Amino acid sequence: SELIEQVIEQPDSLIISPPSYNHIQPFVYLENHNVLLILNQKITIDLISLWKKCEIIVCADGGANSLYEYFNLQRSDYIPDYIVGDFDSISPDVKTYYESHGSKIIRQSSQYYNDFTKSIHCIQLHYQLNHTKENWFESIDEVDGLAKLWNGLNNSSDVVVDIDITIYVLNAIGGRFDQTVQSINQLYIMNEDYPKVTVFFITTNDIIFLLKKGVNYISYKNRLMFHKDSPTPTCGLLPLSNKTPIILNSYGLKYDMRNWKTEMLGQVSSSNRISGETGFIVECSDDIVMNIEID
Amino acid sequence: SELIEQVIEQPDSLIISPPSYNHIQPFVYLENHNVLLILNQKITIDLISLWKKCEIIVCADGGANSLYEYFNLQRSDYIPDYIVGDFDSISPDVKTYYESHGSKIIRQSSQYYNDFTKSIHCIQLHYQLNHTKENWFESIDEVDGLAKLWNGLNNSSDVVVDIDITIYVLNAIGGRFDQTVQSINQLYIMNEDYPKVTVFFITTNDIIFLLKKGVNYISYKNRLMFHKDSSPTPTCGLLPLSNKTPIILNSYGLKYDMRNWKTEMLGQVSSSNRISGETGFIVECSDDIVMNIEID
Ligand SMILES: Cc1ncc(C[n+]2csc(CCO)c2C)c(N)n1
Ligand SMILES: Cc1ncc(C[n+]2csc(CCO)c2C)c(N)n1
Ligand SMILES: [Mg+2]
Ligand SMILES: [Mg+2]
Ligand SMILES: [Mg+2]
Ligand SMILES: [Mg+2]
Repeated sequence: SELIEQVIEQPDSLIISPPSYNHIQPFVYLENHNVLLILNQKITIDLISLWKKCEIIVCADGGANSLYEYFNLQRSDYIPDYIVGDFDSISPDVKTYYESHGSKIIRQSSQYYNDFTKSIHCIQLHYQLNHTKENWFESIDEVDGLAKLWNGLNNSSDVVVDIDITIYVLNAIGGRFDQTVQSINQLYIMNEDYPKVTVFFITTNDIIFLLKKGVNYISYKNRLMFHKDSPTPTCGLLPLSNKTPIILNSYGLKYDMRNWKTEMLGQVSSSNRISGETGFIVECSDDIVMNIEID
Repeated sequence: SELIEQVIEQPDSLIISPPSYNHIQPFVYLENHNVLLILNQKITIDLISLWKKCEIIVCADGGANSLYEYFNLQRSDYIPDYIVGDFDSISPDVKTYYESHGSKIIRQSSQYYNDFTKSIHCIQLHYQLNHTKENWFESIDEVDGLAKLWNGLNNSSDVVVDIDITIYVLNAIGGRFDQTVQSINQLYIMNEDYPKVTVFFITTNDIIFLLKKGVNYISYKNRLMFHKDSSPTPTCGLLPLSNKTPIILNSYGLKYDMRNWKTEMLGQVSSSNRISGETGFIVECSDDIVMNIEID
């Protein structure tokens, strides 16, 4: 708390050279094992382009409707590998359609896990058991079998801890606020327990991800890739965990921070902008969420 | 930390008697110095009904476009009292329109406060100086005059700490994520600094407000006022988004009632909960905590 906090107003363009540090490339999809997780909300992004870059696609219940309604390109060319959840939102017509086309249906009635977490368990269990059994999900407990199987396969130590996964999550932010918060909560929890799983929330307004404790280097070919020709893209660093405060040091943002303490009920960097033409750096005393405006 | 955490599954309908405690009535606007603050996003709700119940209406920059574009039955009958911000989003056409109709224009170029906080300062200063001077905002510092004039006077001098205000904020949630978080951050900050100011974020999906440390009693005529007759009961969540953690919760009237239940980010968080109380419910918390309730 001794070091003086600083906020440096930088020029609109700067060249930041690469800094062990955490390297983040949020916009590769706009050019590891890629996964597309589709939650329940209208799909506005270029679904097709994202789909083509993913190994598996999972729909979280109502998310299947969102996928279905997007084509009304041939709908039959994009069948989700898995459809997971309590199914209190997916419509029979949509359910029938995809089931007849081969989607692996996994019903989980548990009222203690949401469609997002259930879908996440499905994804993790997939990369652990699918190469062994195509129907690994069959006959499992219909209440919370995924949850039990996941955090239970670790007791037998049959879990491959080494596998880099990138999960692109659609429709998880922006809707009901408690769902947005649970999604962020899971983002933090998942990094704590599964640091090799990288999650990107792609929304209508921005891309949201997690900066890891320590140095983070975020790169991209150029800002034009995600910001059509404001002259510069906006961003924010959001201290939403139970670890507070967070000490930030950035290099490449319009309002660069040095030994700047951030915390909810304190100062929070919002409406910041990106000056780095090819990348920027953010060092943090603990994991922290970052959002970057897209288009 | 010793008491056992409990989650009690309750029937879909329960009768909760009132509890000394914080009484919250989030839906009276569907059923007091009311203020309507409009940020920049398309207006989906029944604007006119809310406007009618508000004493003052403020547009945060682009929020003026949102108000203007809403009438695309007479736009001229709804002129905002103030239009505040750096004005990078408001369009000249809209700006000229309301200007000519008497809206009080308060430009603040400061790049260290957003349109929301600037609008909040304007609202607080209004209830302090407006009754004494109609054009109190004139000639103030155009960079951060509102910010300096407020807290710079919020010190035992002219301020009148006794003033109950209810601010209804539109378009503050659901847009760019950093704006959503800054809004929630301010929600927390405002309560500790200005406890008599009650804020309600009205979004396309729910109403969001703050539960105060201690006992909270949320009441309404019936769940029908905010939940049209797939799901029989309205959804809700208790979100621990402050730097005070963990929060111990004790609820009476939710579908999944909590007892001695510790909530925190990176821990367990109550989401997709539901309201069983027919006329209200109780939530006791060890510290302020955010609550959202589905509106449909
Ligand atoms: C670390 C840091 N983050 C953001 C801002 C300023 N930012 C916050 S509000 C606003 C104006 C919005 O109309 C801007 C540009 C800063 N100064 N320092
Ligand atoms: C305190 C508390 N809050 C929420 C839930 C359960 N809730 C969380 S996920 C889910 C199912 C969503 O499809 C439900 C109902 C609980 N059990 N206890
Ligand atoms: Mg569901
Ligand atoms: Mg579920
Ligand atoms: Mg503005
Ligand atoms: Mg501003």
